[PDB]
Amino acid sequence: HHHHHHMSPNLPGQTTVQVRVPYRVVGLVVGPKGATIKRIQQQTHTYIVTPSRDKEPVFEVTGMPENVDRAREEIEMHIAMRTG
RNA sequence: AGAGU
Ligand code: NI
Repeated sequence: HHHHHHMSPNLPGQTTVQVRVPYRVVGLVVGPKGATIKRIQQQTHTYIVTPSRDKEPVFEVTGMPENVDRAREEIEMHIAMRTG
């Protein structure tokens, strides 16, 4: 069995934080062709991994702690703006 | 309203 990813150690000073969302809004956070979550990464200077379709709906957000926190808030605000 | 070789 093969795949096309691997697990990498963070650079020193960079943390990875698990951002859980409701199951029904994973696709909403990603957006079409990733447009929403690519924008959040670009705006917050973070690296984000979308959960697998068959796993818990937890994004992993990697970067400086202050940037990761901003990305977390961007994800939560995007959800809230669309779901109230 | 699911992007990544
Ligand atoms: Ni392959």
